[PDB]
Amino acid sequence: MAAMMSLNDFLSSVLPVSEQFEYLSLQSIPLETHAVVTPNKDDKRVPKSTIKTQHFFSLFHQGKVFFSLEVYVYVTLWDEADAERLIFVSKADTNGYCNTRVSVRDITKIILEFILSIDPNYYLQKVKPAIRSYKKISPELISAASLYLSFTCPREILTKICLFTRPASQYLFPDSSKNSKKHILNGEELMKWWGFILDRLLIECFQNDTQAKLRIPGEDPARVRSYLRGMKYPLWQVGDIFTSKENSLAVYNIPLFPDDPKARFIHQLAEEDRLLKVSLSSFWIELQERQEFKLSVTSSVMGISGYSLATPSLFPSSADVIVPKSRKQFRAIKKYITGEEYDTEEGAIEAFTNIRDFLLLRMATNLQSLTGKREH
Ligand SMILES: CC(=O)SCCNC(=O)CCNC(=O)[C@H](O)C(C)(C)COP(=O)(O)OP(=O)(O)OC[C@H]1O[C@@H](n2cnc3c(N)ncnc32)[C@H](O)[C@@H]1OP(=O)(O)O
Repeated sequence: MAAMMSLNDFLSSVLPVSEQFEYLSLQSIPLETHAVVTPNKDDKRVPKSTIKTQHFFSLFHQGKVFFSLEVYVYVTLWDEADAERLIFVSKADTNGYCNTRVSVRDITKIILEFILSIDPNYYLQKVKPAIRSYKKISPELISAASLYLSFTCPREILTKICLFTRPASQYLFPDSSKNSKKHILNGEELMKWWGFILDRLLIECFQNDTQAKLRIPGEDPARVRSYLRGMKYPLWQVGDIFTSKENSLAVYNIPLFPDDPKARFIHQLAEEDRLLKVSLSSFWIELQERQEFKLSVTSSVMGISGYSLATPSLFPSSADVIVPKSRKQFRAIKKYITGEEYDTEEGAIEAFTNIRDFLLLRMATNLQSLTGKREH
């Protein structure tokens, strides 16, 4: 954290010179959650705790939202000296209501790099417990006469990035594909768009001994390998970061993320009682063969696993992030973006005006403004 420290610093460095933008950086209160990967009974170490935090970002220009990004950070604790973090990139989207040229690719990369700079201890200082104790008072006692957990871990811990590329008309902006200015990448372009972002993350932010993995489920590895040849990070391989013998059973290896085609298919296997039957190999085949084919669309899975070049030591300021007091408040603010109709620019205007009004009135806070620094 030497040149660029703030989320303001990071966004500004990739946004066009002298142009003005605003951002929403919204964050849930960290909470205890189920392990990312289902534990096996016959394993010698099960996580002490798994802590999950959502970062939701929205970028604005000229009083209109135009981009949003939803990311989940999981800190998995095995002991005091033994921990891992994983950044799951869940949904990125645009609505086409921006009248200036920006690189959404670079905005997306730079956001993840801000996130990579956060000390995992930031999420561990105040954590909502998975099980809360309550004493409930029966109304019978009224007459006519009347806790957060905390943890620590090392700053420099094993860092994972996971994402599933799959194009759609929209993920965060309903009916935005009705906007003729919205630019939708096809599956192949989108896989390349994310592979470019990850390649730069590896080169700018990770040590040279880092695992970098790409698979295209149900497809022969010969296609994957050819593409990887153009990467600048020297250690990309075909496959994933889940591999190895927790047994070959998919359920004890596949991570389970919100709204992810994985989890969705593990859940179908659960309903079919086949969790103790399907190997990782059959998994990737049936994922495509039985579930993902209906989308008629090129999809890929990408994983990174390794150590950051610089020790993450940022605790985001109130400028960097807004953490609502409440889960209801988090949800109401996010829904001003995600519950809007974007078939006209009026949806992009209304999202901005509702968000800024909510923040000002309920939380005495503004959207942050940015002046771009990148020349052409
Ligand atoms: C993990 C996941 O979330 S996967 C799901 C991803 N999200 C979606 O599929 C939802 C729909 N897609 C989108 O919203 C968009 O297509 C995104 C966010 C994926 C990318 O948005 P874009 O604005 O295309 O991104 P960006 O600014 O980086 O430009 C990408 C390329 O498209 C070009 N481009 C951008 N806008 C336009 C346009 N209106 N017309 C023509 N070309 C354009 C750029 O020149 C660039 O070209 P290059 O890659 O050859 O340099």
